[PDB]
Amino acid sequence: SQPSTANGGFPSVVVTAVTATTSISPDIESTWKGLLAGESGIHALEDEFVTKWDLAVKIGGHLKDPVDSHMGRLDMRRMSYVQRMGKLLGGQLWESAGSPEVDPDRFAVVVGTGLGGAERIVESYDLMNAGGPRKVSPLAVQMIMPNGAAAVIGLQLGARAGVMTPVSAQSSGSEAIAHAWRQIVMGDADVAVCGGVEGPIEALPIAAFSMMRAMSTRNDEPERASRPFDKDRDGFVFGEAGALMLIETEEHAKARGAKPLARLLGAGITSDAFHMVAPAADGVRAGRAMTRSLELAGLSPADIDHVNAHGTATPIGDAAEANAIRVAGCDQAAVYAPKSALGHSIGAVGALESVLTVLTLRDGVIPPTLNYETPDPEIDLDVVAGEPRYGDYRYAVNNSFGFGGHNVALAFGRY
Amino acid sequence: SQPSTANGGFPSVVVTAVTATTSISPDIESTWKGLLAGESGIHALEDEFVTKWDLAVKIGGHLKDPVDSHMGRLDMRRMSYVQRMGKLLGGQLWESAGSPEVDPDRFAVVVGTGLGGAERIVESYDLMNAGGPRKVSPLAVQMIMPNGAAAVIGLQLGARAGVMTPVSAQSSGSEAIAHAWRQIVMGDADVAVCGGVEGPIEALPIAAFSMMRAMSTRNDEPERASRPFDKDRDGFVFGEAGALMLIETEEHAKARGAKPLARLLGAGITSDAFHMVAPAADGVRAGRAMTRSLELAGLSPADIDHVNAHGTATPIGDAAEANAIRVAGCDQAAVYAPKSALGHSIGAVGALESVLTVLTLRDGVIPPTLNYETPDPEIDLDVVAGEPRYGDYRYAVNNSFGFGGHNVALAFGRY
Ligand SMILES: CCCCCCCCCCCCCCCC(=O)O[C@H](COC(=O)CCCCCCCC[C@H](C)CCCCCCCC)COP(=O)(O)O
Ligand SMILES: CCCCCCCCCCCCCCCC(=O)O[C@H](COC(=O)CCCCCCCC[C@H](C)CCCCCCCC)COP(=O)(O)O
Ligand SMILES: C=C/C(C)=C/[C@@]1(C)SC(=O)C(CCCCN=[N+]=[N-])=C1O
Ligand SMILES: C=C/C(C)=C/[C@@]1(C)SC(=O)C(CCCCN=[N+]=[N-])=C1O
Ligand SMILES: [K+]
Ligand SMILES: [K+]
Repeated sequence: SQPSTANGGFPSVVVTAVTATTSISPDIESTWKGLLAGESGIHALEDEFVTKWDLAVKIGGHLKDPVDSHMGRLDMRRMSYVQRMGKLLGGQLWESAGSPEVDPDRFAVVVGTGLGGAERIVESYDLMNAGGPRKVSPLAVQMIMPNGAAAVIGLQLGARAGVMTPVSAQSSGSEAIAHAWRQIVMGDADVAVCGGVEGPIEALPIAAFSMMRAMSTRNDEPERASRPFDKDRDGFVFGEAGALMLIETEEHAKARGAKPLARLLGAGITSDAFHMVAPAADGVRAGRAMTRSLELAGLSPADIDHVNAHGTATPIGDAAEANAIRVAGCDQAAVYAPKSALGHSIGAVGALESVLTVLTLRDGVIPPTLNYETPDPEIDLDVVAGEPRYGDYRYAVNNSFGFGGHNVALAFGRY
Repeated sequence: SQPSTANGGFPSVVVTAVTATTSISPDIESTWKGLLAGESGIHALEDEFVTKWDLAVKIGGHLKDPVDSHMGRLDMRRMSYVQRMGKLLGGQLWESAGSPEVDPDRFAVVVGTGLGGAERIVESYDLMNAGGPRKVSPLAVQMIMPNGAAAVIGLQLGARAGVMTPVSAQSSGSEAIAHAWRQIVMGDADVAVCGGVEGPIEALPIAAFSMMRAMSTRNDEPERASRPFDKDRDGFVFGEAGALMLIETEEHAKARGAKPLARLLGAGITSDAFHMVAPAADGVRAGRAMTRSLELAGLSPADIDHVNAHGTATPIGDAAEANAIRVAGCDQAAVYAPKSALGHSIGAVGALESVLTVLTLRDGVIPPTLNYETPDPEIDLDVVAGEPRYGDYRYAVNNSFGFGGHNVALAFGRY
């Protein structure tokens, strides 16, 4: 029989610190308390750009505390936005972990993002068109490259056991934590900072996603717009975020006196080979990512108390995910869809939701899924709604999926 | 004692097909013959953009056979360039493999790239500036996303065991092969298509890299410009490429009667935590990636016959790599630097050089490193030059490094 976390074939990996910035709060513990209290981060957008272009979408969640309020003159000129978010969160995470001195040669970083420093592409383009090739910054390459945010964090914190950036669109932040877990269990690292970062809401990203016709335009009631698993859902809402966690072997954590928040037990990654921007309706490969995380953890489907759904509030996305949860045998788990309150942050969002899954285990509580008002018969799931649901949750799976047909499931356990 | 390939703790993984397009030829077997004969793909750039912008760099290698001569007009509008390259190479590779019918649920794709569909970002930007948000293509997101090429190949070939895109700048194409090897040995796939693709030489990328002051400007003698490990080297030269290989367990290859070209034995990934765009002068972490690939292969450095150097021909880059090769105990091996003839293709280049490494082992021959005329005493390496060198090569390491401080080494063996 093959190695699992349960049979001791893989070393035990624990989560020992988490950090996130969201549309509710810069403080992840305050985001968590706000979720439990039924708070939404989704508001009318007041940006000039909305009026300038008369955008059909006029709602979204900007960060409560803008990243650039924390950035000095040189950081504004030498990093792209996702790099600035990565530096800010990396520093916060390391402080939260008690600023440990670790062996850099056993310390990895794995941070996903959906796109990278794209604003610096269009700035460089305009600069060159206006003034020629000598107007392009010598730092343009290193700001633009999508591994840029990960590399910033690796340099900031001193990681020498690998710095990796997987990109898989809306699953990138979960996929990064999966690859960090693989790097540890394969013996290449003992500690890893991992998660996802993403840019802010801006006109051109809203335009591009709007022409796919999958965004909510419930502009008169922003907080009611994101309705994952609800019968009247009508597309997703942007909500800014970035999120990192620190994971390490249990023996490394114990040696330094760190108190684990949860266990990261297993990771499954599959793909649909179905359609570029629609999930397979049958949920089969997505369900197999969940199953694979269980096999690696040493769990059975009946052990899973909780699923943190990718739950984007698109009609076809939530339906496919409900089928995937059935395929995995996890459809008696209690389900939360955090995008109901925090919206969608693309490359960051699977990291953010993995951090929420950790807090559910730590605190034995699931926040209500907002806007869940009319159960949908196609979606036969136990969606937590109305008020928090408390329980002694032992094991949970966090789901994330991405354009391209990427499926990533992470299996966490209570510590 | 940890698993290794030699001790059977990992399954045997073989390379069973390769495909590449380069500045010398669209046909990898012709490229290889051309390399052996001392041919270079690097010429004067005749593009009008060179004179338009008066670019300081007026040399490079465009593909001998442009991707778009093979593309229908629908793909020209609805795929990014790296997606079109991935479709072209993925189809060619599958035909070369005998178009096998594999279990899709055991078939993964891992393809790296330095940036993704970035020309569609500037196009969407211009369209919106000119005509408003409803002029953005409904296909823009799926063309732009940097996972787009890997996803096109996953859908084209039917890969359901995961589609991954590692981004690590100039090491992405080797990093992809490392991750595909890890995925098979961890039991998540039995067969994988892997490698790297990258865009073409164009004015803005030239401007951006040239402003970093590390490119060769030997414009009057284009084929003499790229001189890795030469005492008179004066920086790197772009040479377009894309490359993919098919790897699978030896059992899977034997069952379908595929003849292997080589063995993929081990992979090591580390990071410098030194500087964003200069390698660590000591070569210590880069050397450790080499050592890690040997630990996983079950080899010692005294086993290594051949190193395929990253060898970009920058003064500091080649010096650091020579130190790395010493740190790893690999400095008695025969060294080849293919960028001397094919130039640098960023995200594709490590995949291309992995394919060349396979060919060396298959054919018992190393091509000459072009332009290698004056040995540099700080480089005390056995650089192959003048003539191809025939030998009974059994084990080789392919090196690739990337902005960010990424180090990737792959250990290959003769079949
Ligand atoms: C939760 C939101 C998620 C959206 C994610 C989209 C990806 C974001 C990409 C990076 C955005 C960074 C923006 C930071 C700087 C900033 O904001 O600068 C504004 C001025 O606008 C700009 O420069 C806009 C620049 C546009 C850059 C190109 C965007 C291309 C978007 C694509 C066409 C569509 C999205 C593709 C996603 C692919 C991957 C995921 C499937 C304030 O200027 P000022 O006050 O400082 O003067
Ligand atoms: C081996 C070279 C490697 C360099 C690659 C660098 C990155 C590649 C990025 C993608 C490039 C794809 C270009 C394909 C389309 C094409 O060819 O269109 C031309 C017309 O020009 C354009 O639209 C070019 C517009 C440029 C797009 C933005 C590029 C941004 C470059 C960054 C500012 C600098 C490089 C960043 C690298 C980061 C990652 C690696 C560290 C023919 O047009 P036509 O004859 O069909 O009319
Ligand atoms: C293969 C396509 C997939 C998995 C599509 C999904 C379900 S994954 C996902 O995040 C969405 C929501 C729409 C796009 C959200 N993007 N943003 N932000 C989907 O429709
Ligand atoms: C951390 C920085 C590193 C590894 C830089 C290296 C050695 S990696 C690499 O390919 C180069 C050459 C310069 C850039 C070439 N890029 N392109 N094309 C370097 O200088
Ligand atoms: K989730
Ligand atoms: K190489």
